[PDB]
Amino acid sequence: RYPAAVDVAIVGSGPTASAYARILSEEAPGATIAMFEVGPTVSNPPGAHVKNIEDPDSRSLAQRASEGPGAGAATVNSPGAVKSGERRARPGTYLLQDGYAFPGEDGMPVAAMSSNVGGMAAHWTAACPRPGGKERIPFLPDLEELLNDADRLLGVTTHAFDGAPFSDLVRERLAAVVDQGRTPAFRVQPMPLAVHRGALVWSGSDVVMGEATRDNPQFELFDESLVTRVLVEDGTAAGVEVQDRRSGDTYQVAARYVVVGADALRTPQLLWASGIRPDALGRYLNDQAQVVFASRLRDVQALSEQSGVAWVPYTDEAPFHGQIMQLDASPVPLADDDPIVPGSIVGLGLFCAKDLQREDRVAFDDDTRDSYGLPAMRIHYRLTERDHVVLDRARQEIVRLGKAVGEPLDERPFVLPPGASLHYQGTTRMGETDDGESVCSPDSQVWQVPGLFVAGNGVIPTATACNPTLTSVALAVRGARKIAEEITSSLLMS
Ligand SMILES: Cc1cc2nc3c(=O)[nH]c(=O)nc-3n(C[C@H](O)[C@H](O)[C@H](O)COP(=O)(O)OP(=O)(O)OC[C@H]3O[C@@H](n4cnc5c(N)ncnc54)[C@H](O)[C@@H]3O)c2cc1C
Repeated sequence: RYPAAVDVAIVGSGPTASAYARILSEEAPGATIAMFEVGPTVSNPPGAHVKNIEDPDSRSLAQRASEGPGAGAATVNSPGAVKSGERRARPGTYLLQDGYAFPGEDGMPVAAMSSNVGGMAAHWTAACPRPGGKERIPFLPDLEELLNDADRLLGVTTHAFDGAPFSDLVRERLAAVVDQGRTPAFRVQPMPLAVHRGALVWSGSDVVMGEATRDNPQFELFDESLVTRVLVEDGTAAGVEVQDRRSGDTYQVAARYVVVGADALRTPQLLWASGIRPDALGRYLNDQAQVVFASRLRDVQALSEQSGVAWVPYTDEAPFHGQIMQLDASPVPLADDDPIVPGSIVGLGLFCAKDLQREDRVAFDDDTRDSYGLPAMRIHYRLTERDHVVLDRARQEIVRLGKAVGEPLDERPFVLPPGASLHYQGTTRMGETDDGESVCSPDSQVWQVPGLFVAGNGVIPTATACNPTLTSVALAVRGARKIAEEITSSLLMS
């Protein structure tokens, strides 16, 4: 099934692994690439968003097939289920069965993963804000350029709701309580969204791979392919061990470059199982503390055009990221729509930047194996005093914003359990030097293994509140360009 050797082997098929495939297809066109995804193909073109599947029954099946071992488990698909705090995953995702919490620690009880072609971007709500202040990685002089390139790969736009009736009204009402003393980049503005188009549809990994990857004769995608090991020969990346889930057969695929984009929890898991264990691996894990709310606007009368998505930017002084959105553009069900006046109800979400700690980590136990046969995950996570103060300010701020747009549907703001944001950073984080605090270089290349590159939210080292996918793709673009420059300028061959 698999080639004996390739130039680049890519683990996973989410937007960050898809970014490597795209830039390598554009900038190193002759290079052979094999992408391996453990989950099945659930959409067309491969990795497309499940919400673009018109048939609801076929859409439910695509979501169920994405839930790995939690396929036959009850999910959270209503605002009542979110507020009930039941330890369930949202459709298209699955939770850990054990090792999510430990005594004297908060853990991440609702830490979720997706197993399908396209990763979580086959199920996401495409908010693509830019980082600001201390969120920006300071040692990347080209950060702005890479963020603009990430906008290109995701097809990001801030004008999809320029025809929506309530988008300008929500924006101007939030601006009255947010904008005072802020420079233009930190004022209330439309959220940049990864939305395609024939009505406005969500963008998945299919948009990031694009026609450049799909028309590349040298690229091949293998679904139902579990990468169990990253192979190392002479201290450099040598290939991948891959279990063909359609037969149980385990193969070895040789490669000059190995790119792991397997999400923030499974990327350090695969490195740990391969014997690639630097001291910073899986440490400085950070979730974005999340608070939710809902509000009804004060007026009369697949993706709908109601009020769009408003962005309340993070600042160092007010370290949370806000998003005010129409109910179908929310990462979590927040309210039912108003029957008489539709589009008049908006959801509110605040996400907190974390107080980075070395002891917040994802650890692995070789004595216990998970549903895929890999070392089980142990999550050690705890909110500090500073984290609780910031989360308290976020609960106050979300009420201020909710009252500013209208009449709040709920009396109190609701904090979601740790893991709810689905934005886990820092587990394979980049740094300037190999001091024992970072796993990879500014080009996302693992310090310990030349040729081995990491991808995803785990790469982000800073304390961020904003939705991470756009930044993670921007970092993937820099890593993929280092690979393309090395391949195109090498005297060596395949
Ligand atoms: C409901 C929802 C709403 C969201 N909304 C937003 C939003 O508005 N904005 C935002 O920025 N983020 C949002 N997210 C999060 C976003 O989807 C992720 O940040 C993003 O998908 C991460 O990209 P990734 O490529 O690093 O990893 P993933 O998307 O998680 O993909 C990793 C892939 O690797 C595969 N894989 C893992 N281990 C192996 C292995 N050993 N072998 C082979 N394959 C493997 C997995 O099956 C998976 O498909 C949302 C997510 C959900 C589900």
